[PDB]
Amino acid sequence: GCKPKGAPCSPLMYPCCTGPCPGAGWLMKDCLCC
Repeated sequence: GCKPKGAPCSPLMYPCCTGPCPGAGWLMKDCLCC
């Protein structure tokens, strides 16, 4: 998974990560990199 919630952004079907990861839409932990 990627970083957890707490960042400004609108979730697009997937949760809100607080730091874009290498991937794009793969989350397994808290919030997804919108």
